[PDB]
Amino acid sequence: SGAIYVGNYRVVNRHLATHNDWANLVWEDSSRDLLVSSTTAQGCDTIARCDCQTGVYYCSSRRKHYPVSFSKPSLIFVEASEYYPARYQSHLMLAVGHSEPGDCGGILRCQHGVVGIVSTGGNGLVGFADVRDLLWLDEE
Ligand SMILES: O=C(NCCc1cocn1)c1ccccc1
Ligand SMILES: [Zn+2]
Repeated sequence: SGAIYVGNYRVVNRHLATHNDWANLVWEDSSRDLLVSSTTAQGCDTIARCDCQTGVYYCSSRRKHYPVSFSKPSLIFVEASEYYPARYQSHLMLAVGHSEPGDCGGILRCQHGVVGIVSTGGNGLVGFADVRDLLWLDEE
Protein backbone atom coordinates (compact mmCIF):
# COMPACT_ATOMS: atom_id res chain seq x y z
CA SER A 1 0.00 0.00 0.00
CA GLY A 2 0.98 3.69 -0.27
CA ALA A 3 0.26 6.97 -2.00
CA ILE A 4 1.85 10.24 -3.16
CA TYR A 5 0.34 13.38 -1.55
CA VAL A 6 1.12 16.42 -3.72
CA GLY A 7 -0.97 19.64 -3.49
CA ASN A 8 -4.64 18.61 -3.11
CA TYR A 9 -4.04 15.31 -4.93
CA ARG A 10 -3.63 11.70 -3.74
CA VAL A 11 -1.88 9.41 -6.29
CA VAL A 12 -2.50 5.67 -5.76
CA ASN A 13 -2.29 2.40 -7.67
CA ARG A 14 -5.64 2.18 -9.56
CA HIS A 15 -6.11 -1.41 -8.32
CA LEU A 16 -5.85 -0.23 -4.67
CA ALA A 17 -8.17 2.81 -4.99
CA THR A 18 -10.91 3.00 -2.32
CA HIS A 19 -14.60 3.99 -2.70
CA ASN A 20 -13.64 7.45 -1.40
CA ASP A 21 -11.01 7.73 -4.16
CA TRP A 22 -13.56 6.81 -6.88
CA ALA A 23 -16.12 9.24 -5.34
CA ASN A 24 -13.53 12.13 -5.46
CA LEU A 25 -11.91 11.15 -8.77
CA VAL A 26 -9.63 13.49 -10.72
CA TRP A 27 -8.10 11.08 -13.31
CA GLU A 28 -7.54 7.34 -13.80
CA ASP A 29 -5.75 5.19 -16.37
CA SER A 30 -5.94 1.37 -16.30
CA SER A 31 -3.06 0.91 -18.75
CA ARG A 32 -0.79 2.80 -16.26
CA ASP A 33 -2.26 1.33 -13.03
CA LEU A 34 -2.77 4.92 -11.73
CA LEU A 35 -5.64 6.84 -10.13
CA VAL A 36 -5.64 10.37 -8.69
CA SER A 37 -8.30 11.63 -6.23
CA SER A 38 -8.78 15.05 -4.58
CA THR A 39 -7.88 15.74 -0.93
CA THR A 40 -9.11 18.22 1.68
CA ALA A 41 -5.62 18.70 3.21
CA GLN A 42 -2.46 19.80 1.23
CA GLY A 43 0.33 17.19 0.90
CA CYS A 44 4.11 17.44 1.36
CA ASP A 45 5.49 15.35 -1.50
CA THR A 46 7.00 17.13 -4.53
CA ILE A 47 7.19 15.57 -8.01
CA ALA A 48 10.50 15.16 -9.87
CA ARG A 49 10.69 16.73 -13.39
CA CYS A 50 13.69 14.91 -14.99
CA ASP A 51 15.03 11.85 -16.87
CA CYS A 52 16.95 10.26 -13.88
CA GLN A 53 17.56 6.55 -14.04
CA THR A 54 18.94 6.21 -10.48
CA GLY A 55 16.98 6.69 -7.26
CA VAL A 56 15.71 4.96 -4.08
CA TYR A 57 12.48 3.04 -3.47
CA TYR A 58 10.60 1.86 -0.38
CA CYS A 59 10.02 -1.91 -0.04
CA SER A 60 7.37 -2.64 2.64
CA SER A 61 8.07 -6.40 2.56
CA ARG A 62 11.63 -5.63 3.80
CA ARG A 63 10.96 -2.37 5.79
CA LYS A 64 13.83 -0.94 3.77
CA HIS A 65 14.67 1.69 1.19
CA TYR A 66 16.92 0.42 -1.63
CA PRO A 67 19.01 2.38 -4.14
CA VAL A 68 18.24 1.25 -7.72
CA SER A 69 18.96 1.92 -11.43
CA PHE A 70 15.78 1.84 -13.46
CA SER A 71 14.77 1.89 -17.12
CA LYS A 72 13.05 4.82 -18.88
CA PRO A 73 9.20 4.72 -18.88
CA SER A 74 8.12 2.14 -21.48
CA LEU A 75 5.34 -0.14 -22.75
CA ILE A 76 6.06 -3.57 -21.15
CA PHE A 77 4.19 -6.88 -21.15
CA VAL A 78 3.34 -7.73 -17.55
CA GLU A 79 2.18 -11.16 -16.41
CA ALA A 80 -1.23 -11.74 -14.84
CA SER A 81 -1.80 -10.81 -11.25
CA GLU A 82 -4.92 -10.88 -8.97
CA TYR A 83 -5.76 -7.36 -10.36
CA TYR A 84 -5.00 -7.48 -14.07
CA PRO A 85 -4.76 -10.16 -16.74
CA ALA A 86 -1.40 -10.43 -18.60
CA ARG A 87 -1.28 -7.25 -20.69
CA TYR A 88 0.85 -4.34 -21.83
CA GLN A 89 1.35 -1.69 -19.07
CA SER A 90 2.41 1.76 -20.23
CA HIS A 91 4.74 4.34 -18.60
CA LEU A 92 6.40 1.53 -16.59
CA MET A 93 10.07 1.50 -15.39
CA LEU A 94 11.87 -1.68 -14.32
CA ALA A 95 14.68 -2.23 -11.80
CA VAL A 96 16.31 -5.17 -10.07
CA GLY A 97 14.89 -5.39 -6.57
CA HIS A 98 12.57 -7.18 -4.27
CA SER A 99 8.91 -6.78 -4.61
CA GLU A 100 5.66 -8.63 -3.51
CA PRO A 101 2.03 -7.62 -4.34
CA GLY A 102 1.51 -5.61 -1.13
CA ASP A 103 4.67 -3.54 -1.94
CA CYS A 104 2.52 -1.58 -4.46
CA GLY A 105 2.39 2.09 -3.53
CA GLY A 106 5.93 2.39 -2.21
CA ILE A 107 7.59 5.56 -3.52
CA LEU A 108 10.56 5.72 -5.92
CA ARG A 109 12.40 9.06 -5.59
CA CYS A 110 15.48 10.70 -7.14
CA GLN A 111 17.51 13.80 -6.35
CA HIS A 112 14.62 15.97 -7.84
CA GLY A 113 11.65 14.45 -5.89
CA VAL A 114 9.06 11.66 -6.32
CA VAL A 115 9.42 9.70 -9.55
CA GLY A 116 6.69 7.05 -9.27
CA ILE A 117 5.19 4.21 -7.19
CA VAL A 118 5.69 0.43 -7.13
CA SER A 119 3.15 -1.28 -9.46
CA THR A 120 4.63 -4.65 -10.64
CA GLY A 121 7.15 -7.28 -9.55
CA GLY A 122 8.59 -10.79 -9.15
CA ASN A 123 11.80 -12.85 -9.52
CA GLY A 124 14.10 -10.07 -8.33
CA LEU A 125 12.42 -7.33 -10.51
CA VAL A 126 10.33 -4.31 -9.38
CA GLY A 127 8.31 -2.10 -11.75
CA PHE A 128 7.30 1.50 -11.06
CA ALA A 129 4.45 3.54 -12.56
CA ASP A 130 6.03 6.85 -13.61
CA VAL A 131 4.35 10.18 -12.65
CA ARG A 132 6.99 12.65 -13.92
CA ASP A 133 5.02 13.41 -17.12
CA LEU A 134 1.84 14.41 -15.17
CA LEU A 135 2.67 18.13 -15.04
CA TRP A 136 -0.81 19.06 -13.86
CA LEU A 137 -0.08 17.48 -10.42
CA ASP A 138 1.91 20.73 -9.72
CA GLU A 139 -1.07 23.11 -10.05
CA GLU A 140 -4.87 23.78 -9.67
O1 LIG B 1 0.72 -8.15 -7.87
C1 LIG B 1 1.47 -7.23 -8.17
N1 LIG B 1 1.04 -6.08 -8.70
C2 LIG B 1 -0.40 -5.82 -8.83
C3 LIG B 1 -0.71 -4.77 -9.88
C4 LIG B 1 -0.39 -5.20 -11.28
C5 LIG B 1 0.24 -4.52 -12.25
O2 LIG B 1 0.28 -5.31 -13.37
C6 LIG B 1 -0.34 -6.44 -12.98
N2 LIG B 1 -0.76 -6.45 -11.77
C7 LIG B 1 2.93 -7.34 -7.88
C8 LIG B 1 3.46 -8.63 -7.79
C9 LIG B 1 4.73 -8.83 -7.30
C10 LIG B 1 5.51 -7.75 -6.92
C11 LIG B 1 5.00 -6.46 -7.00
C12 LIG B 1 3.72 -6.25 -7.48
ZN1 LIG C 1 15.59 13.17 -11.11
